[PDB]
Amino acid sequence: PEMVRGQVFDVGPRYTNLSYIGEGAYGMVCSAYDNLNKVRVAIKKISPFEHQTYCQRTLREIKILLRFRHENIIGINDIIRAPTIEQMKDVYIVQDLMETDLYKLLKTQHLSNDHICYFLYQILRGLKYIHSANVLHRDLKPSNLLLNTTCDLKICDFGLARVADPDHDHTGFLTEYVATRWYRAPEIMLNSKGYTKSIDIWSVGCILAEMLSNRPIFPGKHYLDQLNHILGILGSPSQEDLNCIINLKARNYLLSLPHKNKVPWNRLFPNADSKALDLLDKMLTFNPHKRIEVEQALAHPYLEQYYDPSDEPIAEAPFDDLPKEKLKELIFEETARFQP
Ligand SMILES: [N-]=[N+]=NC[C@H]1O[C@@H](n2cnc3c(N)ncnc32)[C@H](O)[C@@H]1O
Repeated sequence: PEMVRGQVFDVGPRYTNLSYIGEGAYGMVCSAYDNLNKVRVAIKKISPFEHQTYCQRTLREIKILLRFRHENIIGINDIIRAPTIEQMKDVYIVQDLMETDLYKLLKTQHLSNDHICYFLYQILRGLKYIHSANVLHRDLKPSNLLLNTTCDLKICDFGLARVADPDHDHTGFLTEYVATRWYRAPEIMLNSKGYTKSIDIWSVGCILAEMLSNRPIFPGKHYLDQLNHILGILGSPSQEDLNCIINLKARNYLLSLPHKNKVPWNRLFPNADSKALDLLDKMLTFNPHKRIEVEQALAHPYLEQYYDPSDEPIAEAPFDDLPKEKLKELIFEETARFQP
């Protein structure tokens, strides 16, 4: 039973020569040598069974990643756990080993325009598949974009993912939300539960802005500060866009604000490709019904050297109340195919 940083990392004998990488949501992430496939892999240790919420996100991630098969979405290669529910205290998810992620990369590396274009293409190609399965990722951000040494990009962490539900998207003003603050669309704070595909496009727009300058475009320090930042750049919403917000508390909040002018993208990003900024503007559109969709974004002139719909595949088969005991049982069943 191998140990890393003083805790159990129980993956042998197939996987040996372990190296710590970092901290996942429910445990440690290590690299290891796959003695069968003769390559180093990543292994995530996950310990969710004490908490219903952890079990939920774990079941979501396993179920979605096992059903998806796409070049720009991380796969699950193997799942290691004990042979019985009684003995299962942890689960290990084995994935392709990716050199870095976009969050780590952006801390020290300036991206060429060619890299930004290629990364954005791969993000949207993966997202097209996700959305085509009627799934919302709901936590897209640089740290959930993995990169290998040849800059192949794979979306990961579907722990907050949901099936799209636009008929039930409406909610009140300042309704609490889980996903990462800096990448939250303005409507989350106003009247949206994040059950439509436009929630993900907003996050991608934030990611594009961040690739252009190595800094988050909207770094709110708390829930309502996030909306301040968004409106400080987009300016005041139009009457038409306000008229789409029927909730009085949210609409009157916006009406209470002094007028703010839009900040031109090319003043924020004077080095950027003008076509990139045109696409950025369409992803960071205030009104979620006017916001560009993933297939339109792929067809945008900025991505012309990569766009090819026949090489941008969709899913064959599109897709909170359960106690942790049933969820542990479902996780055990979902991982059985890798036993042996
Ligand atoms: N998840 N997570 N975060 C903890 C660390 O694990 C890293 N990580 C997650 N999945 C992989 C992966 N598949 N390959 C390499 N590193 C990975 C991620 O970049 C963080 O530095």
